[PDB]
Amino acid sequence: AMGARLITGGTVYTADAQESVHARGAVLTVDDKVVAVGPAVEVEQAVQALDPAVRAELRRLDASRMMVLPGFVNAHWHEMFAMGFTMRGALRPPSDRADQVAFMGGGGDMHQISATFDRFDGLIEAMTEDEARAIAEYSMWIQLRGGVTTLGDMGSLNRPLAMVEAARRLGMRFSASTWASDAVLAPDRSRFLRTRDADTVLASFEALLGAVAADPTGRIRCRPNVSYVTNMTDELARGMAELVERHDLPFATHVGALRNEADAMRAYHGETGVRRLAEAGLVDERLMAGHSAFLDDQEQKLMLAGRAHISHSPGKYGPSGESALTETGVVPALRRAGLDVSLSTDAAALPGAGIAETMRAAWQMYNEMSADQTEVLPTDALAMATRIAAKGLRWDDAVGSLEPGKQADLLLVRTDDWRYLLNPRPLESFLWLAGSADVDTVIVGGRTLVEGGRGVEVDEAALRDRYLQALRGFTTRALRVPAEAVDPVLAEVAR
Amino acid sequence: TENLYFQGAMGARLITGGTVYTADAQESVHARGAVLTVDDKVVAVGPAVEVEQAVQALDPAVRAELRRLDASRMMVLPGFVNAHWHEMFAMGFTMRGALRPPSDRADQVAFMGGGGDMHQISATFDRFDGLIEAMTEDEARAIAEYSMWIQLRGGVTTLGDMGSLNRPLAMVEAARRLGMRFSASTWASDAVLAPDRSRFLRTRDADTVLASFEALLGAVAADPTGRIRCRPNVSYVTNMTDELARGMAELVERHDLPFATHVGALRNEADAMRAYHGETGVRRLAEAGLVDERLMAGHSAFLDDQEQKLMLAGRAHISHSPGKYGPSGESALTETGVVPALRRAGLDVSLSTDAAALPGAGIAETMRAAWQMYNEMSADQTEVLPTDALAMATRIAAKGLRWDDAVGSLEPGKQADLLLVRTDDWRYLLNPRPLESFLWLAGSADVDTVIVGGRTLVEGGRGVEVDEAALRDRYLQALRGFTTRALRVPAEAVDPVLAEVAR
Ligand SMILES: Nc1c(O)cccc1C(=O)O
Ligand SMILES: Nc1c(O)cccc1C(=O)O
Ligand SMILES: [Mg+2]
Ligand SMILES: [Zn+2]
Ligand SMILES: [Zn+2]
Repeated sequence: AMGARLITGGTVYTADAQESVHARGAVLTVDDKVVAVGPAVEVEQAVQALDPAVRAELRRLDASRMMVLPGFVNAHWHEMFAMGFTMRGALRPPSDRADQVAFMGGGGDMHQISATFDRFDGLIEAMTEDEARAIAEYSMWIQLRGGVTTLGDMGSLNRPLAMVEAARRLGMRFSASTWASDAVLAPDRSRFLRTRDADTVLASFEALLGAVAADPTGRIRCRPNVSYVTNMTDELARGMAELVERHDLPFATHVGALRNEADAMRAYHGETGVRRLAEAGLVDERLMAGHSAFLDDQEQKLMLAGRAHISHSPGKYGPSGESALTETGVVPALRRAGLDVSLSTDAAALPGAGIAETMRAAWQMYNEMSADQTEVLPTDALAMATRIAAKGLRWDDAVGSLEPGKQADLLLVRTDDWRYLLNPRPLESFLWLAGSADVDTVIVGGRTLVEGGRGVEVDEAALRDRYLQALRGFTTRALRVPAEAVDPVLAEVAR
Repeated sequence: TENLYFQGAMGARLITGGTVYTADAQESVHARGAVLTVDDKVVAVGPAVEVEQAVQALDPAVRAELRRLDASRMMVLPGFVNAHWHEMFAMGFTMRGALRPPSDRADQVAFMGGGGDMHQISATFDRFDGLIEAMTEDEARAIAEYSMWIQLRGGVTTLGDMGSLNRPLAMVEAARRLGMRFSASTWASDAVLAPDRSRFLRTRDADTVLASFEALLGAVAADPTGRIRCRPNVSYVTNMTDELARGMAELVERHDLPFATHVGALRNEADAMRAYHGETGVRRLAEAGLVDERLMAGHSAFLDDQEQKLMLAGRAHISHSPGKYGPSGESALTETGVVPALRRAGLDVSLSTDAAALPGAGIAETMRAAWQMYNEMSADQTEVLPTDALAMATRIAAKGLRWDDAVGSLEPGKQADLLLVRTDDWRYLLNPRPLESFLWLAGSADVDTVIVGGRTLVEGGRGVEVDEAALRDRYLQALRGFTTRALRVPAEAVDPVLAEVAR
């Protein structure tokens, strides 16, 4: 048991229903849960109400030189670190001058994207259980280090049980998934090609659900996803709808992500993504739609009528050549209309924008588009990365805000340097001039996992070295990159 | 004399083993590169082994005193050239500042937001001369030195004033004391747009404003450091008479100077310009002879096709500040898309921070913003490459400032103005492009070392000669006096905020 902890004296951002901020606020936790949060004097009354033996062992943390946030909920993420040598990765020349528009850039290479997604099952099968565990634990550590206390898999190039084991070892919360692709859009065909049977794909998810059902930690859940609506048969869509109704689960997919998606969907499936999801019964409160910007008026109305959720990743669109913010403006418009919209990192094969970077991006970019410095307030960017993300993941019963009865998941950020001087809004200074590396302390269920920007039980150097060994094996064996190209890069690593 | 500020010659320095970004004309990047400097200048830059050959060619006495810096765990950048900045820290209590409630929930669209409150902006700018006069020499010195220190700390080695609420000679003295380079200016507003009037109100004589700039130019003509230049500006085309515009054109031709102003900054600007001046900003500048190669235009996004053609024909320069538009409620990137379009058409476009009264986005944050935002708008990850974002904050900015003779790139004969950033942590692991990792996950505070003219001013993220706590405390004392006396904020509101400061 973690017993009682009092974190007192800092600026506390709650992300509660009123987006409450407490200057010189305090948080009292007992075991895994928040018990009191508000002005220091009010929380001191809760301290006096503790069991005497619990009060005797109270851990008092003077956070007067810090800001307190809820733990970040990154509900749209992919484990892709196994592709570090090949995907925008380690073998590129140092000069960027010859870079080309490719993959998700220029409206999207829909054939290449579809084929790449349909290859995941084969590559996951080729990865060893040991490689999967080493790569997952390092990849998920990097999320935790940047303040992500609850992480959502929306389809990973890794083994689901390896990622569950990594989350268990790290102490973070994880919504696990399985890879789901049962169709490919091929250049030499006028219609989708079925690549595997929907019932087998659904059985893979049911096997994961069976494996994590008996989790006693409260830190492991699961959520089925479809990779991308291009790679989704009507049978897979209807099967997902039946599965999430039967098990009372959330559902996630990627839809309306790219300019070129709608034409490819009409050519290969006869209908666009949101309308295909709607026909299957998937456009409802359970849906987290990744990106979801290339929607016509009817699809926007389906999302609003269904009270579906959009996860937006404005920190990473430009470097991918994606245009899911400004080309249509649909996601900010649906948010203004009162659709739930959260912020997520998406992912790549090397470290990219974290939640802190994504919060800055939304604050800058949504506000500039509308000439309105109030459209996304800093506290809105925080809500979008905590409470609203937890609601989309159906984990807001336990996480996403600092309120009595919720899990004691919180971050401390130091505010005593030049960036924060004279600002009564330390979260604003954090969005101007700080990021993932400025997360100092990470607490999950009352347990400190990160302190002073260092792992408490995590050995960062040990996780890194096991990840690099695993990456070497997978890259040379499964991706067939010559050892002659890999080993000199690993020899360069600053240990 | 220079000796008042710093003493001694820097001799030879070899910075070797890191990834070196030159921002030279070829945007050259050297993995395991090196930079050899002698006194104030770069002598050689390239692969470590090639630069070692240049070390062997040094004068023996110079080689005997060579300082070798192991940059193997670092990235080397040119010093940032922030050519569009304002000293505004005197307004820390009033401008999106220290007296706001901690909750942001009641914030309103105001000032620059919602297309721009053109009357309020114009009136605010025209009040600067009175507030600068009200500021004491001691207040000006303390506020300038801390404000400009924060720029230097974030890797700005060359800073351009485009109109400050501070005393010009106080900012020049601050730059001399800090060891950085500075393009000084003077405040220039001779018109205001008032609600109850059919044309602009002339608020002072153009010759007064011109004389103020000529006095600064006279004061810094005698500068022996090579670190101080000056450039006249007009605050904003709203606050500019035809007489001031023509006087500025005559002055920059006679003295062979660059010129800067703000134009096409806001949706509501064009209608206000037509209502009060009979013509929009770029066309008024063009009529005065100011749309030419000397011009650095701040923001410059709300331009019609004819105004875009005037800028291209004149080969003018735009300084863009995409890191800070959203928090001001500005729309100078996406509403028109003009600045990325002019860049694609071959106009010189640089990146700058603009400024506010408290720390905001620095150059590192602005480079990330351009990389994300220009590329997302075009669905093109190659429109602004990371090395383009660096060029826009170094060499191209120096060209717009007319300082590219000496700064903005690591090339033989240019000034030894360099940054080091540590690249040994998780953010950079396996990336052969550390600048890309820096744009993803780092910023101003990750600048480790700052060298100007071969002299280390910042090392391990700390001032070498700067007393950080002392600069801060002098700034806070100066801010207290100015805020209570000149801005008439009650001491009862100011003192509790100063009592809260964490020392
Ligand atoms: N980023 C994506 C995109 O542009 C299209 C389809 C899927 C994704 C993704 O986030 O996996
Ligand atoms: N940011 C500005 C604006 O929006 C209008 C006019 C001037 C400025 C400025 O940068 O000073
Ligand atoms: Mg509008
Ligand atoms: Zn995704
Ligand atoms: Zn400006």
